[PDB]
Amino acid sequence: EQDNSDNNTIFVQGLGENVTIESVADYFKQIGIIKTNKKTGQPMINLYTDRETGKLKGEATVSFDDPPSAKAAIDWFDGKEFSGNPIKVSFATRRADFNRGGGNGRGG
Repeated sequence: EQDNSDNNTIFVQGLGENVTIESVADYFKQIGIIKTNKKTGQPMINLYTDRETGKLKGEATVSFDDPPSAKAAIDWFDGKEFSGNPIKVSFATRRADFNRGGGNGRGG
């Protein structure tokens, strides 16, 4: 964020009732260092869990202490498996409107 395309922050999708911080920190600590927190002194990852049923969603973003390390990870994981399931590691894509439709896009 704030003028940065190599955002160490990555995006992991495809967990499955296993999207945890330590789980991601445990398996995503070989390629590089995970964004450790100053409160718990441990890696920091954003995960989406359910509150109505009390389960997980299966999607979470992992923060990295080294921007270049995030890319190197994507080069490897980008379609890896989480305890059996498949995942998709990215370079923290942008979330917003205006995509493939508007001013540009032509091509005929």
